Amino acid sequence: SLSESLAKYGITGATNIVHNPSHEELFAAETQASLEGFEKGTVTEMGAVNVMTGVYTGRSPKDKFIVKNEASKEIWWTSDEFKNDNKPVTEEAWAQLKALAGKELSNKPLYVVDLFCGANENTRLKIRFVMEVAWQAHFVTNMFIRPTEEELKGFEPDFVVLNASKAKVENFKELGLNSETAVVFNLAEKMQIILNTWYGGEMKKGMFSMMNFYLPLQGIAAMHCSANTDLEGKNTAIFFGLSGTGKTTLSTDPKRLLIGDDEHGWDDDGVFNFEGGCYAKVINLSKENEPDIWGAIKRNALLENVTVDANGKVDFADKSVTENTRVSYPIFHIKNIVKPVSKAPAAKRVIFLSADAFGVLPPVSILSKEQTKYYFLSGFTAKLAGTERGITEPTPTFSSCFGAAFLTLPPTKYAEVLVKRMEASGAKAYLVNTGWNGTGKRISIKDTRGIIDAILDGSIDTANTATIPYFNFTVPTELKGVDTKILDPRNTYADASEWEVKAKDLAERFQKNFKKF
Ligand SMILES: Nc1ncnc2c1ncn2[C@@H]1O[C@H](COP(=O)(O)OP(=O)(O)OP(=O)(O)O)[C@@H](O)[C@H]1O
Ligand SMILES: [Mg+2]
Ligand SMILES: [Mn+2]
Repeated sequence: SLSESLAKYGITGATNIVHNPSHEELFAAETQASLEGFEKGTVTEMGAVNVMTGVYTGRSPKDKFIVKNEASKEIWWTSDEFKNDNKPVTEEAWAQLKALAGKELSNKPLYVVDLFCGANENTRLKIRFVMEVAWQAHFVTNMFIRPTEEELKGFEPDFVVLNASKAKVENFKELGLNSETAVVFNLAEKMQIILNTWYGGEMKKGMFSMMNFYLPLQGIAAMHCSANTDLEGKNTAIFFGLSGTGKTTLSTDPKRLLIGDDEHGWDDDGVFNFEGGCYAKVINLSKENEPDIWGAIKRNALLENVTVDANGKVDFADKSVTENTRVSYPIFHIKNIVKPVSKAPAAKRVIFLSADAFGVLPPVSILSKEQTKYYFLSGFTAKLAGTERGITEPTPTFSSCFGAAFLTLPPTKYAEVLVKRMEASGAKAYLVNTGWNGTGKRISIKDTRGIIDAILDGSIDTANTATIPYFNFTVPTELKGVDTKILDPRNTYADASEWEVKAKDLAERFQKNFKKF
């Protein structure tokens, strides 16, 4: 049965098959002393197992490709006019890549995990993961929605994901690839192959990209955002933001119930999470500053690339190798969460998080209808903390919809459905700088949380306002529980002219960039 299914994926001769392993079975497997290299798992003092993934400490967008065929006719392909990560490959290259992954996973012990991507049955995807490494199976078990034993019976996948990280593409040049690493998608065969990259995120972001294709085509918005509700479970709020800009951090609120922190859909019913866990950043983590994440880090959680010594002591501050240290864990490792299903009513507040490394954007701007669409499409922010391989220092960028690297349809399609939903729920939008200002340092988290509070409780709705030049941003002149001085981007500069010259330049950059739409 299962072996016959694997055969169709090109995998044969399996010596043992573990189907949806439990957490305890995963722990024992991960802690076996004979595990070599990137497969080795170390038990930390936190009680959770930690693994290292070498140089693959972030996504590999340059190695992401989509097979060009009838099934991917609607893919938002890359072009000189509008460059993106959707690079095309041929069926001929695919057969060879697939065969490569198949051979790698053949004749050996394998893990097969059947999961759900999407909290709603009417739009979810059934994913079957196949891998030879125990912690990899643990990673998907934490990040995806876990089906009951009944639902596993007769489980028929909609998408197959073959993780063949141990294999590499040496002849990538002749196959039209970019390097020995490869993350390819075939919508005809509905399969994802992972070759030569051990980064955990490749296992969740691939299907996220697929959900970003099917959902919008059904009028359902697919969003790179975190989302929570009040303690009553109403007044849903969503936080859009590029990798490492604040979604997880700011959605973490004691006065809120967490829906999800990274991937969400917005249908007729409301906002729902695609995942069953959180893949949080842990750099500089401390029990005092991040109680929840810290408490979530225990057995069954999986630390990734954190510094651990002999005694199993962890140094969450070491970023020498990477500042994109992570940890995945079932969402139920967090106390304040929406249940029994990660879904809630339509959002009332939509927040666009932007890490402006230019120090031009004010801490918070109250956006108009036109501005809401405009800044959502522009997605101005910055690639940071090694979320993508190669990016070390803050790099200004225009990532459409604050998640361009995961967009499989034109950004306008995402904006279209988002506005549609916002209009129906009467949601208001805001642009929040989680980046830098005149001080050359990032805006204080204390003030940012204070701004988030004013947005969620309506305080900002009646706050005194002023207009910021060039962008014509409407900003509050003051807010309770917020440092007044920072509200105006100009106040942290010795000479206002410094900000002006930068604001003027940034403004036209927007103008030129928006032309590609
Ligand atoms: N004002 C601020 N607001 C939010 N985060 C801030 C701020 N200043 C600094 N930070 C830091 O920026 C980082 C944001 O990380 P977070 O995990 O929230 O990113 P994310 O949007 O969830 O990324 P991903 O989608 O990659 O998971 C944290 O390390 C946080 O401490
Ligand atoms: Mg996050
Ligand atoms: Mn993300």
